Amino acid sequence: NVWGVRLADSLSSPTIETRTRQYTLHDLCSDLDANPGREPWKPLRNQRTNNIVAVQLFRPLQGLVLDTQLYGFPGAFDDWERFMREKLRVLKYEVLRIYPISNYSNEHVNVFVANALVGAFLSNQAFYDLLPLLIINDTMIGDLLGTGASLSQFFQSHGDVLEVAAGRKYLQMENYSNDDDDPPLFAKDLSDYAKAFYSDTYEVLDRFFWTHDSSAGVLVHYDKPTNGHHYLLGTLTQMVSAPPYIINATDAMLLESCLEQFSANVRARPAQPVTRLDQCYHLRWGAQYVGEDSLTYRLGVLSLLATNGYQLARPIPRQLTNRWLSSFVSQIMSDGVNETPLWPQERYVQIAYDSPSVVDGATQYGYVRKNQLRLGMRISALQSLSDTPSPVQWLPQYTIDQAAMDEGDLMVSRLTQLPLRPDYGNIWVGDALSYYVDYNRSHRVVLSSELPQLPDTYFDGDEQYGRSLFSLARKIGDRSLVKDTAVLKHAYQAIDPNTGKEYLRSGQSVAYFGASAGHSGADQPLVIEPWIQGKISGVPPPSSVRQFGYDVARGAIVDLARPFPSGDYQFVYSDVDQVVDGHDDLSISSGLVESLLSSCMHATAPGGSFVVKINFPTRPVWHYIEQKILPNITSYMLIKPFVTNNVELFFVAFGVHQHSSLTWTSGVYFFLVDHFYRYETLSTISRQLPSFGYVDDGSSVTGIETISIENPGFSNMTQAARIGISGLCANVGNARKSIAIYESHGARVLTITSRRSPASARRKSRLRYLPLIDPRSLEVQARTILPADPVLFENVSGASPHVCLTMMYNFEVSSAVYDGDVVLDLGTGPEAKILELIPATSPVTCVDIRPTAQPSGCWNVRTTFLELDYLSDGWITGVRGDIVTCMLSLGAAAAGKSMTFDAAFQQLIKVLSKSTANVVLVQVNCPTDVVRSIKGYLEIDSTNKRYRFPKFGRDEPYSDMDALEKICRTAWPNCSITWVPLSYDLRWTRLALLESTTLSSASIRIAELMYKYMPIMRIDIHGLPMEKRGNFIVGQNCSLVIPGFNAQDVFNCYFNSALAFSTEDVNAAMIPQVSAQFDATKGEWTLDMVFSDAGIYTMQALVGSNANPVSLGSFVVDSPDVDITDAWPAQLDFTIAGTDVDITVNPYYRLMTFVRIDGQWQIANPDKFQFFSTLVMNVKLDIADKYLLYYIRDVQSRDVGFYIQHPLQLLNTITLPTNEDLFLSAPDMREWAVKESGNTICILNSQGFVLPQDWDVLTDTISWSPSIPTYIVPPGDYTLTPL
Repeated sequence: NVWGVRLADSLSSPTIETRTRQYTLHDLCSDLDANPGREPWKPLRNQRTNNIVAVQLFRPLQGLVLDTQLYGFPGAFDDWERFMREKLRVLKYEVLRIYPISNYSNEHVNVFVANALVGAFLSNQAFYDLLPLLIINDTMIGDLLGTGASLSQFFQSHGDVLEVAAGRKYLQMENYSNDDDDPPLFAKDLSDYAKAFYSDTYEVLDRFFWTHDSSAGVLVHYDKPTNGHHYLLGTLTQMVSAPPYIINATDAMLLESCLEQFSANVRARPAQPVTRLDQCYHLRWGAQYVGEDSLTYRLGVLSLLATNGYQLARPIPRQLTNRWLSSFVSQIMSDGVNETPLWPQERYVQIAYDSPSVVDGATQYGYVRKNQLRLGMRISALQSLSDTPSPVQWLPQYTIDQAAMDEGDLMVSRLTQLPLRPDYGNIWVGDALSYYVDYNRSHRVVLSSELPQLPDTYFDGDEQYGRSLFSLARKIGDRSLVKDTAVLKHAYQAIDPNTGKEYLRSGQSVAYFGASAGHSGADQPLVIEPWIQGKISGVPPPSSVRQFGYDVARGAIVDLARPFPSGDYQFVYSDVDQVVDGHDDLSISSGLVESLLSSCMHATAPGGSFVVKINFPTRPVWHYIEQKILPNITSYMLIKPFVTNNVELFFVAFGVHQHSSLTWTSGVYFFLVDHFYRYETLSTISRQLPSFGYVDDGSSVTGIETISIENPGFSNMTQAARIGISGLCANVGNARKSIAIYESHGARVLTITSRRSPASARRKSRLRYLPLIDPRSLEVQARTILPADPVLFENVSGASPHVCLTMMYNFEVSSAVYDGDVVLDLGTGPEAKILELIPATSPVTCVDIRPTAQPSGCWNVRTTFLELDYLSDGWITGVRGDIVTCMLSLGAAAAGKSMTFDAAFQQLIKVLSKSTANVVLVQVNCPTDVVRSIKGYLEIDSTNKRYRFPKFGRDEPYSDMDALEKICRTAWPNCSITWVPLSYDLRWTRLALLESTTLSSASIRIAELMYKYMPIMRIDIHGLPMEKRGNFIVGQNCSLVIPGFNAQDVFNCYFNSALAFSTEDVNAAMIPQVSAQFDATKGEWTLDMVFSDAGIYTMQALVGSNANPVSLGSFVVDSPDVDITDAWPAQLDFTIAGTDVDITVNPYYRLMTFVRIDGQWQIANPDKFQFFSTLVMNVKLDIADKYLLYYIRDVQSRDVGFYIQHPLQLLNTITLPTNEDLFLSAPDMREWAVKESGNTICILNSQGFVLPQDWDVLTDTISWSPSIPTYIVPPGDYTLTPL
C-alpha cells in the first residue's frame, strides 16, 4: 500500500501491442459522413440521472481550441448531433473538390492539417490556407516547419521544433451539474489546458527545453506517441469538479493516465492486442517544483507502479464518476508511506526485473529495466467480481502468533462504532402451545390446601420487566383471538358419560363477558364472527352471542362483579380482567374471582357450562372453589394457552346446578407444579436480555459487536488491525461473524459485526496470551460488499431441529461440571464448543480425528488436543480425567465403521475400562418408550435396529435399554446408571436466548420427541446400584429392591420435578400404588409400585437424621402398545342411527378422530362419530365419506397423534346402495358436481345453486366444517368428479 490504496498481490500488463495504421483521405471522407454507425464522437451518459452531460471527441475534431462561444454550439446532445451532421457535410462537399476522389482517395493525409482545418471551419476562420497542405509529401513534421500558415494560435515553428496547440478532448453540455455520477472531464474542456511540442528526436527537445520555463512540468509519451516524438506541458488551469480538492492541470493528465492504465491492466489476456503497451505519462522536466509531499509527487509514484503492472484491489467503475475520483484522491492523501521499493527519478522509467511489461523489448529509448529491483509477486490479473448486497459470513483462521490481552480491547475501543442502537428482532416465533388437565375419578384426592402457592416476588419490579420484555418480542397475531380459539376448540370436546355427548351442543345461548372492543377496528372480540361462520373445525356455530363488558362497543356496558338484570344463557365464556377493579393487591382480586364465579354460576341455566379467566392463581381461591362450586357441577377442566411468560389460567365447568363429589386430583397437582415451574425458569432466563430498544456499548451481556478500518492495509506490517480483528474474534469467537467491505465518505472501509454471549465471553476467560489470526483470507478480497443494519436477534425463521437438540444436549454437560474437574471429552469437535461451555479453571482434552483450528499457545490453564480415534486402543493409560463425555457422536461412529450399536457400545466401555475416570456421560441411540416415528425428521425401522435421519440422509443403528444395561453392569459392578430426563425442562433453552437464537414452539416439541430416542446416559462408577424387577409398563405392577441401607432411611420419587411419593408417608402418596418392606436379615429395602404415566421417574434417597441427599438411579416406565384392530360388520345402517363398529383398544389410550385438509389437521365432527362402551363407535354414513380419509388419533398426553395415528382405510372402501335414501354433503371447498349414473344434476358449492325438489336438508350438518350443510338425496347412484 502507498498511503491508502490496498493494491493487488498480482502484477499484470498487456502483451501484444496493436500494429499501427496510417490515416488516408478515404478514411477522412468516410468519418465525415457522421453516419448512425460510426460517429467521430462518443456519448457521455450520467450514472445516476441516466442523462447525457458531455461528449468525448475523436479525430478529426481535435482542434477545438478556442472559447466555446465563438463556436456557437447548440445545447442538446441529440440536437448537436444533427447540427454537426449538417455543418460538416459542407466541408465534405468542399474538401473533395480540391482533392478529387478519383486519384486522391488512398493518399497519405496529414492529420495535423486536418484537425486544424476542421477547428478553423467550426470557428468560422480563414480555413482555405490548409487544403494545399492537406496531404503529406515527405514528413508528418518536416512540411509544417515550412509555411507561416493560418492563425498560429494553432501551431507555430520554433526552429526544428513545432509548437502546436493541445486539442480539447471533452465537450461539456448544459445538463452538466457537478453531481457525483456526472463524469469528470479532468480539465480537458476549458479553452487551453496543455501544449504539445513536436519534433523528430528527443535530443532537440532537451535542447529546446534548456530555454523555456518548466514551472509546469513536462510530460512524455515514451511508449507510442499519438502522432510523433513529442513533449507535453499543461497550463495553470485547475480542476474544481472534485470537491473538496483543487487539482492542477498537469495533475489532471497524470490522473487520467494513471487510471486508464490501472483499468487496462485488469482486462489483459495473453492474446488480446492493445493500442499502447503503456499509457501512464512520465514527467521529464520541471520536477524542481514537485515536493516530497505534494499531490503531484504521489501521482508520479502511482504512474510508475501502474506501469509496472500493479493492479488495484479496489474496483474501477466502467464510466468514471466524480465521487469515485474524489474518494481515490483522498485515498492517496492519507497517512502512510510509499511502501514499495519503486522510487521516481528524473532520468527514465525503470522496470522491475520480474515485471510483466515488455516495453524494454518494444521501444528503444527511455526505459531501463533493473536487475536488483524485484517484486516477488505472483503474476496474474484480478478476478472481475460484481457487488454483493448483503454482508458475508466469514471464518477467521488462527496462527500461533500471540499478543497482549490488554492491547486487544484497547484497540477495539479505539476502533468500534459503539455505542449504537440495533433492531431487537423477535425471540420467539411460531404459533401457541396449549396445555390442559381434565378431571378423573381415579386419582388420589388432593385437597385445596396443598396446591402450589404463587411466588411472592411475583410483583417485584424486575419480574415485571421480564414479563414486559418477553411479551414485546412475540411473533403472533391477535392474542385474545388465538386464546379464545384454543379454549373453544378444546371446550367442544368434553363428553358427559351420563348421556354420551358434549355438554357443548349448538344454538346454546352464549354470553361473552368482558367484550373488549380491540382497537383493530372490528369493535368486537375477534373470534365471534369466525365462530358463528363456523370457520372453525370442531366448533359448531351457536344461536347468538351477547357482549357484556366495560369496553364493549357492540353490546352492553356494566360492571359484572355486582348484580345486573339479564336473561339466562346456556354457555358463558369469560375474559374479564381482574387487575382493574379492586386496588393493587391480591386479596381484593381473590374476592373479585369469587364474585365472578358466583355471577357466572347465576347467569348459566341449569345444565349449562362456563369458562372463567384467572389472572392470579392463589391458594384461597381454590379453597373457595372447592368448598363452594365443585359440589355443584358434573365435570371440570383447566386450560392454559402459552403466548407470553405469565400465570394466566382458564377454568371450565360443566353441568351447573347438578350435584356431584368432584374434588381436586393428582393431575391437577402435577399440572400446577409444571405450570409454575416453567414460568419461573422462563422468567429467570428472560431477565438477562438487554432492554427492548436499547443502546449496546459493550457492558450489556448481549450486544452487536462491530469494528471498522478506514483504508485497510493488510499485505505489509500492520500491527494495527492485526490486533484489531483478533480482539473482536477473542471476544465473540465460535459465533457467526459477518463482514462488509465498501466505501464511506471517500474512505475505503471494512466492517466486522458479531454478537457476544456469556459463553463467548467465558471462552475469553480461559486465554492468557491473545491468539492471533492469519489475514490471508481478506487481502484477497477484490469484490465490493454493501454494509447492513445491526439486528440483535437475526434469525427470521425459527431455530432448526438439530441445532436445538445439540443445545439441549450441551446444557446437561455444562450444568454437570463444577470447578476444577479434570475433563476428558471424546468426540470433541474441531471448533471445540467445550472451550466455551465449562469454567475457566478446568483442564480439558480434545479427543477426535480431524485437526482442530483452535490455537495452542494462549491457554491459561491446561488444554490438550489429540489426533486419533476414541474407538481405538492403546492410548488411555496416559490421560487424567474425571468426567468423560460423548455427545451426538457414537451413532455416526458405529455407522461409519460398519459397526453395530451393541459392538460400538461394548468397545467404548472396553476403552474406558482401563482408564482412570470417575463419571461417564454418553449420548446413546436407544429408545425410551414405545417405538414410533417422527414424520420427516427421524424414521425408525423395527426390522433392523436402525434409525434414519432424512434431513441428514443416513442410516444408523441402535440397540435396547436392557441390552445395554448389562454391559455397563459388567465392567462396573458398582455402576449407578441414570437416564436424565429432558422432555419437560426448559432451562436448556438458556443456551439460546443469550446469543439471540430465535426459538419456535414446533422446533421445541420435535426436539423433545427426538430426544425420547436419543437419550443421555449418566453413569457413576461408584454409586449405589438399583435393580429392576417387575414389568415396567403403565397399568402394571412394578417391583424394585434397593440394597445397602438402614430401616431409618427414606426414599422420594420425583417426576417432572414433582414428588410422586416418599416412604415416610406411604399413604398420602401421589402415585396409584406404593409398597415398602425391609429385610432386617440383609438390610435390603423393597418398593413395589404401580405408576400411571409413561416416561421417567427418579428415585432419590435420604440417609440419616440429616438434610443430606443422595441421588440414586432413575428408571423408565413405558406406555402400553400402540396397536389397534377394529371390527366392521356387513350390514350398514345408512339411516340416522348409523352402523356401530368395534375398535379393540387397550383402555389407557383415549381416542378421537381427525381429517387432513390442505395439509392441516381439522377436528372431526363430534356429531358424526360417537365412541362409547368393550368399545363401540357410532357413525352416520354418507357418500362424502368416500372421498375423504379418516384418522383415529390420541389426545391423552399434551401431544396428539404421537402414539396412535390410525387411518380408517376401511371407510374409503364402502359399497353404496342405489335402492336407498342417502345422507350427502360436499367433500371440501373445491367444486364437486353431482352425477346420477354419470349425469350431472347440480353443483355443490356453486354460485347460484338451486335445491332440487326431491333433495332435502338436514338439521345438524355431518360435515367436518360446520359451515357446509348436509342434504338428503333420494335413491340412486351418485358420482362426483373433481374440477
